[PDB]
Amino acid sequence: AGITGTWYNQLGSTFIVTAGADGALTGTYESAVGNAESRYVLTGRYDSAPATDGSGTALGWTVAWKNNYRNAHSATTWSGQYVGGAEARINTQWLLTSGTTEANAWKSTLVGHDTFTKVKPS
Amino acid sequence: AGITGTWYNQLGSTFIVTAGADGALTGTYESAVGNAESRYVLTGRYDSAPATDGSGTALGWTVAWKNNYRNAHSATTWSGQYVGGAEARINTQWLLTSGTTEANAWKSTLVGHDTFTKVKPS
Amino acid sequence: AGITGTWYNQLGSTFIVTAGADGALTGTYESAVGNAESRYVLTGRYDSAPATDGSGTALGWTVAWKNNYRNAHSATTWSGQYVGGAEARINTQWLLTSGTTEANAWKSTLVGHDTFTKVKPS
Amino acid sequence: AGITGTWYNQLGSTFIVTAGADGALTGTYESAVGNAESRYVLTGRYDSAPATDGSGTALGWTVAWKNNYRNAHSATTWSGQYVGGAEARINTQWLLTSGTTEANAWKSTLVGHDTFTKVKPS
Repeated sequence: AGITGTWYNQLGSTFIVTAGADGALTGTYESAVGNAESRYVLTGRYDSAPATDGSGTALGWTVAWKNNYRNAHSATTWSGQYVGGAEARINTQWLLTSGTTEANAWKSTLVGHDTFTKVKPS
Repeated sequence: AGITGTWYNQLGSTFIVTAGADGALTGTYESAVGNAESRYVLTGRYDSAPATDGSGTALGWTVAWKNNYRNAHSATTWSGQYVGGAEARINTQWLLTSGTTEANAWKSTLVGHDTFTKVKPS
Repeated sequence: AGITGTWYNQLGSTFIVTAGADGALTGTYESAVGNAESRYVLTGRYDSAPATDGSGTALGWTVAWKNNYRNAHSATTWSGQYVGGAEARINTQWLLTSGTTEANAWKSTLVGHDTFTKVKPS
Repeated sequence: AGITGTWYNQLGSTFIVTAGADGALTGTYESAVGNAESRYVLTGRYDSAPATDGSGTALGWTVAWKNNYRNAHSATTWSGQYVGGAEARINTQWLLTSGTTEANAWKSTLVGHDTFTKVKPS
């Protein structure tokens, strides 16, 4: 239940997600903090029966960077865990793969990390 | 879709996926070929209008490792691209995050790569 | 050299490095509290003539986790860039590979990130 | 020592390394099939007392992509393990960080993998 809702990364990106009872993640990712042409479908999965020993809840999701307005020919996956409580966060690593020719495939995939919180960053 | 169908990685895993018209990926991932207790839901996204310059098709998907037989409290995301043709492949990089305590979060995420082909490996 | 000297990550590790004139990094990495038994040799390379247009200085280094007190049969590489100024930092992503059997090689490599600053975290 | 010597990746890059008695890696990396302009210093570390249970030998090294001829303002770290025997290999994953502005730091780091063998590929 703690996953469903709006999350903000450290750079101002926004995503809104619904965590389904059986493990589905569905929602929208906005690469800005207020822009229509910047909204993309996201889908993912999470552990719907996490451990109760204080461990985080494992999850992942994907955004393909095509919407009705733009197509970057690329897709980002986020892999991480949800941690609940007063300082709730989703801590993630991500991979962003661009469609490339075979010659350029070696440089097709960027890697980074995002920390999502329930409140916007300053 | 050249994407819709069954794919095998180089280690004995398989997945079956349907690529929807507007960019959905839906299917099942089987970590051990010939073992239905190792089948898990997969969901993801792909570029439904890739570039016309011979570039690959960017995609990503997630598997949370919970089914009726197992809960590993973990999730893997695969990020990559599909290349069509006689030697069709999905070339990926993946991130496997386990739910952990805060103290153990530094070692929560494994990284690797998978190459999927339409035919089983050796 | 803005790189030469002592750096602290976000979690209580320290390293001291000398940046040589032509691009060598040499020094010691201490994973712990100020625990001498957690000190390890580090070696790496950096760009000794970075672009002077506000770009960071690319660098990388390796620690093999063997010293006189410990052998974890593993090694971490950090890849990142140095950013100078009042809020100087070395922003990195790392890969930690453990020696494994072939059967376990798929889970041999952890991935994460470290931000190093010239002052200790709170 | 089985690490010392010449290794070839899957794409026609070459490196020559000396594994020192107490864990040093020193050598040269050539990204091409031949050419002094494409040769760069490498330095790293390896586990000089690996397990004897059939496990690989953990290692890592860095190449900063500056030599007397070229400067790409970037550096690659390889993290992996050496496996000896009739099919000796060094199995790695790598991170390539480019110096960037702060605005572009999110896309500073590429990730991939290399498999090195003692004999050239195709």
